[PDB]
Amino acid sequence: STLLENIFAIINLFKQYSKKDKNTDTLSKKELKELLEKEFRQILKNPDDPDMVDVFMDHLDIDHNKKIDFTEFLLMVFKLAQAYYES
Amino acid sequence: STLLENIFAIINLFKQYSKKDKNTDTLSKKELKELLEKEFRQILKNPDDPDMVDVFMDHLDIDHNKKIDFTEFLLMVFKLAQAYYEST
Ligand SMILES: [Ca+2]
Ligand SMILES: [Ca+2]
Ligand SMILES: [Ca+2]
Ligand SMILES: [Ca+2]
Repeated sequence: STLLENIFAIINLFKQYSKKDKNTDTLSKKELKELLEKEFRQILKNPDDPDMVDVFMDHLDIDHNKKIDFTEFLLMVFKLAQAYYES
Repeated sequence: STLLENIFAIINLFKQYSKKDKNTDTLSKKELKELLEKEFRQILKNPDDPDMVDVFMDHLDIDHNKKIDFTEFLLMVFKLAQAYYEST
């Protein structure tokens, strides 16, 4: 409804999957896959979900530490936003 | 709510304010001012002249065309998300 509510929702969404393990401020490969399978599905990755998790991990992981922090997550979120904006 | 609903909410929020004039795809100074007032509410109705729009305009208007496009707007949203991720 409000801009702030949406932002908190994005934050809580990320933490739901990131805090699944020891590394609570980042998404592991499996946690991302979990996220990619629920919150946005055939919408985005067109999931052959057992197959194309790896390519997406490498797209987002721009510092190459095998984990997806919130910033890297956000960059993807706002790319989709920027992309969907087309009417 | 899903992520995709929140993304579209942010998109439609920008649109409802950007289309109040003939420049549908950008936010004017007036349109921007109303967005900031509604979305970021200064409860203390005390104005030592509050220019939230002018200071924001300088920060957000990268190309200096005195309009805020969606990408420029998303920069604001990006910063807020990062900040409140520390608050939680
Ligand atoms: Ca994790
Ligand atoms: Ca990383
Ligand atoms: Ca406009
Ligand atoms: Ca501009």
